[PDB]
Amino acid sequence: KSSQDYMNNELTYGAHNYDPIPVVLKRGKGVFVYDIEDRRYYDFLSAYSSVNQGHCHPDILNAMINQAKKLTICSRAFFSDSLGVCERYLTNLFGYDKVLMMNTGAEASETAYKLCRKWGYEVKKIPENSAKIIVCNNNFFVPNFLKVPYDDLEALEKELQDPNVCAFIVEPVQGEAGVIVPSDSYFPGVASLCKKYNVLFVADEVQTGLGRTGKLLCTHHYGVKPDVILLGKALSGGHYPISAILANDDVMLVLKPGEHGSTYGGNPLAAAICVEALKVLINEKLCENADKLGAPFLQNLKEQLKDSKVVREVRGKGLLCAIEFKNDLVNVWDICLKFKENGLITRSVHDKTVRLTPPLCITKEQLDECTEIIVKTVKFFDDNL
Amino acid sequence: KSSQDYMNNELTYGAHNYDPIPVVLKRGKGVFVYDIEDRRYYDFLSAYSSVNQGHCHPDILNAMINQAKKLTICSRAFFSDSLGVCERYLTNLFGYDKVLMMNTGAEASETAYKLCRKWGYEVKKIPENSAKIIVCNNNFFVPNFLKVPYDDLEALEKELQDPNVCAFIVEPVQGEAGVIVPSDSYFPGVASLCKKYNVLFVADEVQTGLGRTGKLLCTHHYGVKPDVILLGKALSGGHYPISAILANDDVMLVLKPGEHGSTYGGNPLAAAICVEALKVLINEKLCENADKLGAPFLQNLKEQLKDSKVVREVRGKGLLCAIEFKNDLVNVWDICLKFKENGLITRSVHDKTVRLTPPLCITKEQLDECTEIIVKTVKFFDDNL
Repeated sequence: KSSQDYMNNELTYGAHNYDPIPVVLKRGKGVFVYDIEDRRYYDFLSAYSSVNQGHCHPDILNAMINQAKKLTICSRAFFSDSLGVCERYLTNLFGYDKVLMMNTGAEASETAYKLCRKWGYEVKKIPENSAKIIVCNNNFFVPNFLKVPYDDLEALEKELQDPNVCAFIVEPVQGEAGVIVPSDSYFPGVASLCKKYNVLFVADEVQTGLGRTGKLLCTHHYGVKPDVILLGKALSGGHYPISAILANDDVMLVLKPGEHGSTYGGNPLAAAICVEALKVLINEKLCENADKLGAPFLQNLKEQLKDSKVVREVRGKGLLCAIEFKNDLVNVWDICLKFKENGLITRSVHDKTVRLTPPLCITKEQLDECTEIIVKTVKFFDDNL
Repeated sequence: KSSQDYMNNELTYGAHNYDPIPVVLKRGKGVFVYDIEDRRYYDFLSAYSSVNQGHCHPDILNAMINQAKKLTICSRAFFSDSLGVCERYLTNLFGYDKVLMMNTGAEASETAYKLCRKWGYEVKKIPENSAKIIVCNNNFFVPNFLKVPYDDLEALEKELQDPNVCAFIVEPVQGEAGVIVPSDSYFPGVASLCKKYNVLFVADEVQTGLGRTGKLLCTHHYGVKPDVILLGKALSGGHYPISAILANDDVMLVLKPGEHGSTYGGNPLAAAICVEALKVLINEKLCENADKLGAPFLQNLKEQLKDSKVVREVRGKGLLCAIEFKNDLVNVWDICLKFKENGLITRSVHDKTVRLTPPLCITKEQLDECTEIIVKTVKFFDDNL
């Protein structure tokens, strides 16, 4: 069959709740994916950083098969051997007392909200049912969520005044908003306003962490250490849904042994995959590679596109990059379709921004080729407006 | 490294949000698990029906390795080949137009709420922001839910009167409430009251389906066909978090292509695992085995415990079984600890009920042994009051 047989098939038997680019993948390896007709593309989404280590990494697969032969799941009604090995590994690596393993990024957010509010009541003695969490505006009305603009220390402290605030949950760079990088001063001041007003400084590193911006934690760029870290995506090198919350004893122990719905969270298979996925990231110096290739690539891109009419701005840090377009001049869906035609696949957030986030095992020669591709694709829309 | 060592390690590095029975598993295979000290136990939880096919089923592992070598994840920004194969397979199997793949049971519930309400507004023309969902009381306050007692057709129709009701979401047997089986009349009448008042009849089969009670869908016992089915757990034979919603075009097409958050949902690896996990269930006649061994086991158990002072009731259907205890006479945690000591592991829900749900590949000789174990365990407590 053809790519078109697959797409019609999904249209008949699957819900229509997603709107994918019309490409049908059957294989991935490192920085490349391959469609039904055996065309090859650079993957510039990386499944939103799940494959920082590259597609189908053999070491991760190996750790997977090994654990899967032994035991894939017992519930949280019992202990497994693998979970605690993972927990010890992660806490030591990142320097936190404790970790809580879950499946999805959404689970990690929701559990973080609960953790923050419960620390609010137990430790900060906030009045009942009124613990407030501060989040940023465009990225991360809804009750007891106070919204402030990103990268605005003034508006933040203004909200920290409220004694009922238990936490500020924030991304080191805003992903969904279109890759918004903060001013260098911001986070050093976030750490201060938070330490000052006795507020949990929670860093959402589900996308930004694990090498994406050059470091294990993007916050390490700003030389701050958050009270609470959220991790996900690359935790598994894409082989399994895994997420985690890291925190010290004073916050984590606020959670009590309770009766929770059944889960895959903390299962033995995920635990083994997670350790190996981070070992691969580290042993292969993938954070370093992204830290080296990143800024050059971004600057070189900013240079070659400086005269483009349709480009509004090139943004990024490490290999977390994006191009924002003037959506009054071009349709961004069409830009993505053109990238695809040109051998590079990615997707647009909102109406304006295209994500540029390749697996971190990419070589400089490959990034040069991808630069050609990006320039040629933008050129097309410039030549034809 | 002793079990004790594993448990202390988890206590130091992991959150204390769960309260497991003190057994540390390192291996599972079919109906058995094995701890650090190589003791063997019958698994009578089955990770809440995730391992209906038994632990570490080699066919499922095989389908997993095969797909994992090719591609584990691209996001929903693109198409994969594997997803549509899975969707076609499931819709045909269960007889619904469409399916929507997700990761967790909780995701399936939340998505079901949105699906129901959106059908409420689009099709049933319910006024905005006021679509109401009927759930049952002990098992499944909050905005836009209406709670009725389980197995009560009167209280149900009373609530169906409200024109703003879009759906009734209900379990074929109540799990969390302690395995509550409905009167044979109930579901045939649920199907009627629902068809009559123009209300979505949504069956939550996340625990009850896929052979657990003898059939692919427990509702098949009552000869009704729900408008919407929720599936999970055994969908993957415990190798991966997978859940699904099945529904026909008139309901499913209510969800439109959108900018949804990054997901593992519908990833190629889950899709391949899911098809094979159901193939194994069906090729091995696991539904049939549970349908055969189930009632005998339950009746024989009801008989051998008829004179017990601590036992309140034996309940079940197929291999979805439970013993409720008089919590005024015994501590149910201690009962579980004693089961463990006796070679069978399980857990208690609430203060009263112990879950009895072995993998469905269990043999009659095995169930006879387990019967001895359950009787001897209950004997221990009886001999002491």
